[PDB]
Amino acid sequence: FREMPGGPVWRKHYITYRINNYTPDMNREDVDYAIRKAFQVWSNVTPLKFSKINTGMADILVVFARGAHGDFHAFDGKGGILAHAFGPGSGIGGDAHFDEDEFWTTHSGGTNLFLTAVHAIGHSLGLGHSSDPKAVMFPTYKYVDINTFRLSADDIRGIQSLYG
Ligand SMILES: [Ca+2]
Ligand SMILES: [Ca+2]
Ligand SMILES: [Ca+2]
Ligand SMILES: [Zn+2]
Ligand SMILES: [Zn+2]
Repeated sequence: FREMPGGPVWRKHYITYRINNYTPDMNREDVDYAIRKAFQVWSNVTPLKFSKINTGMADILVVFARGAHGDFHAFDGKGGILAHAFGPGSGIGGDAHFDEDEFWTTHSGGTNLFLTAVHAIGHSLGLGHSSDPKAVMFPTYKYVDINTFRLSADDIRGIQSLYG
């Protein structure tokens, strides 16, 4: 079931992301480093196109917030809900939100922003959840070297099932 319940996906090859705010847990460089790589893992598995912006119209709006921040979701700070984003949304759709309470970093320590970023955008695109024990869509999170980190068959199968 590597895909949202239906067909919320925009079904377009034009996407973008805009980081509303930056967390003190990551570095100005690490933020763009982990992100650029995140989108480079999905834009390579689909004939789509992703772009970065700080003052434009992006699909995946990244906003690091803590607990309840006006999203009817109310995070859980340290541990728990690492992050949550949308998909079939306009202007503010696919808005990815990361729990600031968490320790986002570029190493195996804190919650690697890179990995979390990749899967974060997936939801903003309109992807669902996979049952693969190694699928990014999986609700489970785990650190992994970017050199070894790759979208599982389920992820690539789903992402392409709506874009391919
Ligand atoms: Ca959390
Ligand atoms: Ca948006
Ligand atoms: Ca923090
Ligand atoms: Zn939120
Ligand atoms: Zn997920």
